[PDB]
Amino acid sequence: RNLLNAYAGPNALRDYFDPDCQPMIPLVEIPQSLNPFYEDGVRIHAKMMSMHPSNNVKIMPALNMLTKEVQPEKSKTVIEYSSGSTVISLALVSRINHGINDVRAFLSNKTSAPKLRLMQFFGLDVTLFGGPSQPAPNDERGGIYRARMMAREDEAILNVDQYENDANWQSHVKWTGPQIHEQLPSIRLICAGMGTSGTMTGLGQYFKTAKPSVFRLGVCTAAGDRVPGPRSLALLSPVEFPWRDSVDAIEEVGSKDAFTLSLKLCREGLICGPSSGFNLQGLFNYLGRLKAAGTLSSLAGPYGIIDCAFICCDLPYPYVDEYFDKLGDNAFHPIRNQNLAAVDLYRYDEAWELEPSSALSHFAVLLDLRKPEDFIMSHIPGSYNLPLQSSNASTPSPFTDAMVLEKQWKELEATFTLDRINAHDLSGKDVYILCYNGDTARVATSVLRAKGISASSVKGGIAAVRKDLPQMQMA
Amino acid sequence: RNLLNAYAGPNALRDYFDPDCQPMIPLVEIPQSLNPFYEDGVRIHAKMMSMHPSNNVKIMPALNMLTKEVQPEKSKTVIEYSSGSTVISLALVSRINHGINDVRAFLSNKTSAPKLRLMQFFGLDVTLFGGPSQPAPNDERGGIYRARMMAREDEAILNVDQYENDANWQSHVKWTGPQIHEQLPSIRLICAGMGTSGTMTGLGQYFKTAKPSVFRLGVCTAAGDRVPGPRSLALLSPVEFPWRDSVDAIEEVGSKDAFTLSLKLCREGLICGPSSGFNLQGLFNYLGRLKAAGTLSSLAGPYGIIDCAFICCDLPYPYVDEYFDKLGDNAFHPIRNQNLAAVDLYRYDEAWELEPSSALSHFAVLLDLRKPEDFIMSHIPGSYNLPLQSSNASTPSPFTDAMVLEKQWKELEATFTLDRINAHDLSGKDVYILCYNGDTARVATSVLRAKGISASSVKGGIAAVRKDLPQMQMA
Amino acid sequence: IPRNLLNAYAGPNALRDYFDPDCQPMIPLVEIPQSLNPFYEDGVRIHAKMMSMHPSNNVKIMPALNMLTKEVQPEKSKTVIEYSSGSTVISLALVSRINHGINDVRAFLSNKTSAPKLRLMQFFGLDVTLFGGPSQPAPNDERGGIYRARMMAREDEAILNVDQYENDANWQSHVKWTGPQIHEQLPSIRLICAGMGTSGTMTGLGQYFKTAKPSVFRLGVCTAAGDRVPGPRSLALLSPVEFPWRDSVDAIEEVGSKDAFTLSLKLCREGLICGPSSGFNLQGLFNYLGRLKAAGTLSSLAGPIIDCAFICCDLPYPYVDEYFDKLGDNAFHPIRNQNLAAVDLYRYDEAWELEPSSALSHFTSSTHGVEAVLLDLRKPEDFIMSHIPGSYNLPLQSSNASTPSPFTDAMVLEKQWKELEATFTLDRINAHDLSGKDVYILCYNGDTARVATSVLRAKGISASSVKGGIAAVRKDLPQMQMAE
Amino acid sequence: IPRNLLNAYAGPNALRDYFDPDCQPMIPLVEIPQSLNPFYEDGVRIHAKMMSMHPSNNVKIMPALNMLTKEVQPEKSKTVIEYSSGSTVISLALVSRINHGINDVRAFLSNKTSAPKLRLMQFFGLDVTLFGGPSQPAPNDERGGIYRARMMAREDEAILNVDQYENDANWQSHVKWTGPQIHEQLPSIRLICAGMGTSGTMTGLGQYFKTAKPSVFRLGVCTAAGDRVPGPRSLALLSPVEFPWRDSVDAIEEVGSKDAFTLSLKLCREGLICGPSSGFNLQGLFNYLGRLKAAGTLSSLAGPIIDCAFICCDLPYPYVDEYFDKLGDNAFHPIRNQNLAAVDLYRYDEAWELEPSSALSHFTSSTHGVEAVLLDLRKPEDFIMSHIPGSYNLPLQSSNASTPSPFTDAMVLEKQWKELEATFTLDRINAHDLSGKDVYILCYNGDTARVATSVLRAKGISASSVKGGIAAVRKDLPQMQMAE
Repeated sequence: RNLLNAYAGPNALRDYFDPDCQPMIPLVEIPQSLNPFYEDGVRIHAKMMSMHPSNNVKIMPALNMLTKEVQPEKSKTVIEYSSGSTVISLALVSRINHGINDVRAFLSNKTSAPKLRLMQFFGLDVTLFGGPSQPAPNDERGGIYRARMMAREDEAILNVDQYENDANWQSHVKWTGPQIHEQLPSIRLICAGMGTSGTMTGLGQYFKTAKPSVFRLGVCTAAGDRVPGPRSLALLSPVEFPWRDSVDAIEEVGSKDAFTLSLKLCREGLICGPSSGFNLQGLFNYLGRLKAAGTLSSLAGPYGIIDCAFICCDLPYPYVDEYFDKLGDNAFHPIRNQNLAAVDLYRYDEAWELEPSSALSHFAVLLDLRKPEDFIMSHIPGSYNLPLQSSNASTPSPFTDAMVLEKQWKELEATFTLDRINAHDLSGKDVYILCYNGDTARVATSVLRAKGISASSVKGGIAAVRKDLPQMQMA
Repeated sequence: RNLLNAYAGPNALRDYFDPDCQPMIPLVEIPQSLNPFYEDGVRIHAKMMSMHPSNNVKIMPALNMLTKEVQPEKSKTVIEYSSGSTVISLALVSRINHGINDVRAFLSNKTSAPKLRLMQFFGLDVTLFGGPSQPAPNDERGGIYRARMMAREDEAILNVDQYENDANWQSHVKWTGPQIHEQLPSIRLICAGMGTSGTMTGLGQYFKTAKPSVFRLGVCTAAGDRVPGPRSLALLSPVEFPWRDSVDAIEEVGSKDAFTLSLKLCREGLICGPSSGFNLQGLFNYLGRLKAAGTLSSLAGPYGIIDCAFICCDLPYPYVDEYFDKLGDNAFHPIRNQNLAAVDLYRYDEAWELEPSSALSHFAVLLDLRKPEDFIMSHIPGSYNLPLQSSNASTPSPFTDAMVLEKQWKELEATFTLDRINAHDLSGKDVYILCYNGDTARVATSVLRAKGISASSVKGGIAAVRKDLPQMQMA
Repeated sequence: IPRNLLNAYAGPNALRDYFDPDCQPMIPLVEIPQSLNPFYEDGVRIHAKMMSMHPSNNVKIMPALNMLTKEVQPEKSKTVIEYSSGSTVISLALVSRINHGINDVRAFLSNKTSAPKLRLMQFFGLDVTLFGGPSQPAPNDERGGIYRARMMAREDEAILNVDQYENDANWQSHVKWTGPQIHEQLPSIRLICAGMGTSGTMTGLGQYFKTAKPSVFRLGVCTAAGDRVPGPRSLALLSPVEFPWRDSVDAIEEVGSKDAFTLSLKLCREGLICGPSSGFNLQGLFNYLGRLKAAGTLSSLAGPIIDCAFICCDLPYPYVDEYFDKLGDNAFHPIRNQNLAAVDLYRYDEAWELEPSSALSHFTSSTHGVEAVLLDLRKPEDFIMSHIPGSYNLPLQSSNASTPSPFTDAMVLEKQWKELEATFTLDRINAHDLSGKDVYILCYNGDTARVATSVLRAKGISASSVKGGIAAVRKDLPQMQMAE
Repeated sequence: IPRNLLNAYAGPNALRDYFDPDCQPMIPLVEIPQSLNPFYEDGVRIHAKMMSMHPSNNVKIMPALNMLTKEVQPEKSKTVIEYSSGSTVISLALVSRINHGINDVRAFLSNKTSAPKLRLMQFFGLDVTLFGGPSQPAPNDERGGIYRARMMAREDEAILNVDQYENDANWQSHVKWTGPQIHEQLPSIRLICAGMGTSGTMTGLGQYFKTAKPSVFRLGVCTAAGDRVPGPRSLALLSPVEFPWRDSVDAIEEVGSKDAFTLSLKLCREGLICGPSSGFNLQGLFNYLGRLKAAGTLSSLAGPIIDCAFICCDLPYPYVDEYFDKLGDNAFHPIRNQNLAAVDLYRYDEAWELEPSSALSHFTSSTHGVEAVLLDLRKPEDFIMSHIPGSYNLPLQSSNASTPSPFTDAMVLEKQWKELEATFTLDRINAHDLSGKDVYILCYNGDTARVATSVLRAKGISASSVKGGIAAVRKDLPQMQMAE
């Protein structure tokens, strides 16, 4: 393995993605505050497959299937139906290891728009498919069957078919398994959610021979629910992988618990996606079933601790919006001064704000935003008055009160229409804004600059020019 | 260092985030196809700070500043103004290392909504601030000044102040520097974009003493432009860090090139955010300036190769929408069958589709969606006819043609109104749908189930019942 | 002097004589009933001069006739231009063609004139030009339309502007016709009342009665300062005019618009069809009589009874919408079946309703697939039990076996017509290929089937209903008969 | 026999005698001009019976009078109910109160009756009930309103339904009045023409003239199958009625609606103000005369000239909007300044325009901060050069020193009024604290300042303008004088 984690040469990217060459995928024990069975002697370790450079667990099937199925100088296009993770990993490995840039992605039409934009981001050619979002591999109307049929014709087209290619689950027998066993020699239970079942079958078949005492717990999505990644128990019946020989028990977990635990994991420091909390909740449901039955101590080793390892599949960033939909507004701190998110949209440049000596030197027109009676009493000679209802002498600063910033910016935007700008002939000349303290003036310069007017504000407003330049006659 | 990358015990998360305990942050040489100076003997290596478990470069200042500034049993709240990355890293370290769950985030009101939702995701208390999105630390109206002033009162409130705390740039002297030098002993040039300038100052001050021959290149945002992370040269004038002694040259890069190079890096396998392409473009601009001047060979070592290292700061996932706004629709493959993204929104369950023997056994009402003249000629006795304009005998399958799926699902949704459902008394009984081939029927069962009707389809439609059940009289 | 005793006008000058106030019968004068005269017990009799009963329907025909007769130059005048509120220039257009053969009549109006009233000018063939600024400008306001109209007739020798606001022939027409008619129609007159807009009507009545029977009281009426009613004007806007109206009135009353429309509404329902300025004139008379009665000097107007005459200026038909805006829901009976006003919008033909034997014969004569279809709107289970072979079942939740006729219950017709419109979308019409075929509608009720024909016919579908529901064709259905 | 020679009606029965066709002058008969008679050269004279000139304004007053006189039972009849298209039940309400003191008149109408016509029934005090189904149902259609109205009078002893569709007193009223009047008004009559809705008018004219002068041709007019005009009906819907209309007509013409409105529009502009069914009747006469003239048998109608009389049924005022929908842009003069119809919506008072010395004295008398403000609408640089001390500068791009008066250019008024409305938002009104103060407007032009006063006054701001622009106050500004 690369001890320095430094990769150079013409094959740096190849070795960087190589599971045997890179450091082993991190295995981190979760904190005690998140483990409700800690006092019972249960230790839960998270295999952060999201910490692979590809950021998803699908890089192991993708690496193994492409190495096995691709034909040199005979494969020019890769097609695959996926829920997102596999086709991203295929897109990267096809270019890094096989020099193939034509990767076509088949996804359900009901997949979220952020998930869809992420597919285009990685250079994928996406085709949407109606009907079931998770079609059976033998459904002739689903993308899995269509991708496999498009690969039989045009021999350059390759469909590795993650749903029924043995190289899928064999990748976890080759890498994911032999890492957890060495990282956790005292492992008593391995847990993984089943999408294609490749992860769980690989882990289950490996631990079937290596340390047969390890309990193998699979997690499926509850009937009628949906979690990105795994599938329901009904959708796992037709699959031909030996998952029935790779599991010792099955748990069913819903989507609300999955997103809840995923959120709890990310704030602890283990940044992982919804299916990771899905897998952890499945482990919680089984551990509580033995504790309720009093048989939890049967999984313990010579020392009373029970070492459990569960898979964390990907990062939660593409799913962040789904958390707010599935979970309530609780467990999310509301945004303070939320109204500002749509009422101060334009940029501010510190070069627009000038000292009174610098502004009056150029004098080009000068605009005064104070009240008309305050303007009559005293103002800079030669300046135009343009009052505002939201701004008087006693008005608090815009940047100290969220509402008056909402009022002043709106009134400034509504005041500087195309007719009023030409009414003062502001177009094509340097405009200087004057205020009481300069804060309203700086908000005004952010409105005018976005409209093409070369506006500038005087820091301190009329209060600064009187003290900095006492000799200038107000009149 | 943890050779196995396995972390157990009560301090597993602490050691997992520890830069000295974890494996060194990966340093990967970029492919030749992305290096336009490869033939000139230039080798560019990417320091993937995004590969830290916190996924951003700000974990080094956050770790170092919190260790230095926090007071045990005296600090209960952490407040900080940031562009996003720092306050995420502060939120995690405050809980992992200091048991502080009250972290308040000050951000500009003009930061994108996905970036804002990510702040709430990590458990942050966000306050929006108007005015400049990147305020000067001495701007009394900006969040940097306000956070520092709120920390002087209520001594439990802590503001580490990344913009003027020396522990910021010192963190990269302690970790980021001593890793790149060991990972790349032949390094000739180090490159980093300057936001708080902590990364570049740390790298510049370290290489100032360790291997003084290394050229130190800083990158700033072009005037008037904006890149998430770095700042402009104008905003770096007032900062008190010794960045002017840590750089040997300055480059200015715009936002379009930043997002373009970041996109090119992600598809190569180096998944990093916009500021990473921003830093790489700065290196390209300086290398091309020496090649145009013919002085590029002055940076070469004994062997003709020039080893350059540049920082990759974070992941591009929170910025994915900004790529489509900044970059054109080119370099993005358009979504095929895009119309399906809003015209087949409801789920399909394989249990709803039944064989003809299973459906006619229950018979509860039976619905036939064929044309009325096709229904008159032959239909299942006892069934109601409900024709559709978008479906006749010659109509292609919905799942084979995107437009007819758009037509049939719409007509089905428009047909099964509340009045028509009660007109056929479909409420409270098992409804079975009949079609020509069963495809339109399965689209109909996805419309009715979402409306509360326990609908089911017959696979093969009327064509299957006649062959599977020949003895049933049609009439 | 002699008037048409047959009210029959023939020859080439039939139109000229028909509009002549000397040829035609006198403008009718009618005593209002006691139910509208609150002072009838006090001995006052109030008579209405129905100027609206002239062939032109407005009081403005008298000055239009007199001004044009005076100002027009035959063989030389070819264009008439006048600024008015609406009634004057209509009367000018009629007279310009009838008496002078002039068709180029241009109307200068305010830009704030209501859209219904603007179309009425176009209806009578007027050339309307809108003028910004005050709708009722002073005659010397050089911005207003009164001044420019007077200058365009000065600038050109062929353009004529009679100027109703400054021409003496305006009020002189009432000294010639309206006054003498009322005097002869009511010799015992003791008070004459009229509103003042141009003041022409009141100045004429006041100047004539000043010498002819000087004992008659002359009572003008002006609109209150805040109000405005069509026709007259307020006292403020009566200051610039040069007509001797102050010498024509003995007192002036101010009346609001609500009282004007209210009383004008009460006059039409009595049989005296007249517009808002008519109730405006009568209200001024009521106010002066009431103030005089409360003070006890009501006997001062009498001779030995008090006969009062007031002017009714035009018809209310152009103003109908204004009555509902200015008056309340009271004195207006609400619509009994208001909901039906937007739920049966389409027509019926009676020929669409066919006898059962006739309809079923047409459906069977034509081919069932290509030429004609039959729609059965009953429940699906009833349709399965018995139906006409070859018909399509389109059930409606609105109709049942016990549902009464939709034309006997307003809500049933509303619900049935709504569902019929909601079910017969163009997608469903094409789904059954109803386009271009003869459609026959069978239902439980049969009256519901007629509603279906109206809905289907309005879209282009040649639909027909079977008279009587499923009951009329029970003799033709053996399956239905055997289930009894 | 004797008619009111003074057209003056007094006493307690003034309304009764005013509506009496025997007391009042005969309904006028007027020969249409040659410009409207295409066969005038052939020796035909066409006369219009202006039934619209009755005090009720519609032909339906004759059957309403006769039916109620026959059917009403004094001291016993207290409610009148009738299904009609609109004109009949209005005439019933007037007669029910005038002749019988009955105010409970309920009108059964179709739900498809236009909203303007529905308000006209409420205007005359009718109780309107809408009926779904066919708007013109057969009298024996038990769903329609004709049948239920006839049964409600059968069910109750106090409810009366005269039933214009089946009562002989309908057509008998024209044997009594309309026929004899036309016969005496036109003794040489050789053809009588009228449309058929209830067929009462034509049956009456046809039955009377059948015995009185049997040589007169009787020509009915029906609406074409596809068209419909208010009043008459098509031949198809004339089948169920029991009136002897076939024995009353010698020929029947069919006329479309477009020709009806077109000819009716040509009759009003000639001075014969009449509605669409009147041009409908005249078009049927033109068609029969033209067909007869082309065949060469036009001389067959003559005696030794051909005198033809046709019925004019009502006034066009309720139908004005329909004319623009059915007719084209031709024969309608367009509005000259159409753009101004929505860009100067508010009024002016003339008192708002003050002389320069008067306005500046008011502004200086009151306190400048609390009581009054002055707005200067000139350019900012001109305001800086010279202005009234204490005034606020609100420049307008629309106005300049050389810009003409907005009331002399329609686009200038449009732009200036738009910007004035666009600049004087309630934010700007509060920003200058204009609320509750006397506002004085100074501008380059002064006429532009009046537009500002109209805009400001309509919102609640007590604004006034200085007569004359900056030129009228140049003598009061020393700085301006010294810059010359």
